[PDB]
Amino acid sequence: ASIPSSASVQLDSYNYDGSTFSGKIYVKNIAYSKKVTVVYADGSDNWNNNGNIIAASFSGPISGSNYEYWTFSASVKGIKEFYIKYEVSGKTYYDNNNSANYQVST
Ligand SMILES: OC[C@H]1O[C@@H]2O[C@H]3[C@H](O)[C@@H](O)[C@@H](O[C@H]4[C@H](O)[C@@H](O)[C@@H](O[C@H]5[C@H](O)[C@@H](O)[C@@H](O[C@H]6[C@H](O)[C@@H](O)[C@@H](O[C@H]7[C@H](O)[C@@H](O)[C@@H](O[C@H]8[C@H](O)[C@@H](O)[C@@H](O[C@H]1[C@H](O)[C@H]2O)O[C@@H]8CO)O[C@@H]7CO)O[C@@H]6CO)O[C@@H]5CO)O[C@@H]4CO)O[C@@H]3CO
Ligand SMILES: [Zn+2]
Repeated sequence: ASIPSSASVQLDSYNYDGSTFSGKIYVKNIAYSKKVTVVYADGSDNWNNNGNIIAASFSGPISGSNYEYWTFSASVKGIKEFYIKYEVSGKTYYDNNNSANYQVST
C-alpha cells in the first residue's frame, strides 16, 4: 500500500504464518498521544465484543509526509478477519477495508 491520501489510519501490510500475526500500519501524525489497536475475529470468526486486541506501537517516521509507521506482532489462537482502530485527540478513526474488514487466509 502507498501512503493514504486522507484516511487517518490505514494498514500498510500484514503477515500471518498460522501462529504469529504481525503488520505495519500507516498513521497520520495528528497529535503526540496516540492509541492504535488491531481488533480481530477468532479462528471461529467470533469478535468477542471487540475484545480480541493487539496494541500497536510507534515504529518510525516517514520522511516528507504527515504519516508515520506503527507496527504490531502477537501470537493468536486463530484469526479470520480484522480491522484497525486509531484514537487521538478525543476522536476515533478506523481502517475496516471498505467495511469488508481484512480477510486472512488459513
Ligand atoms: O516529558 C516528556 C513527555 O512525558 C509525557 O508523555 C508520555 C505520554 O504521556 C505517554 O503516552 C508516552 O507517549 C507515547 C505516545 O502517546 C505515543 O503516541 C508514541 O508517541 C510517538 C509519536 O506517535 C510519534 O509521532 C513521535 O513523536 C514525535 C511528535 O509527533 C512530534 O510532534 C515531535 O514532538 C514534539 C512535541 O510536539 C512538542 O510538543 C514537544 O514535546 C514536549 C511536550 O510539549 C511536553 O509536554 C513534554 O511532553 C511530556 C508529555 O506531556 C507527558 O504526557 O515534553 C516534550 C518534549 O519531549 O517536543 C517534541 C519534540 O521532541 O517529535 C516527536 C518525536 O520525539 O514519537 C513518539 C514517541 O516515539 O509513543 C510515546 C512513547 O511511548 O510516553 C511519554 C513519555 O515518554
Ligand atoms: Zn505498502
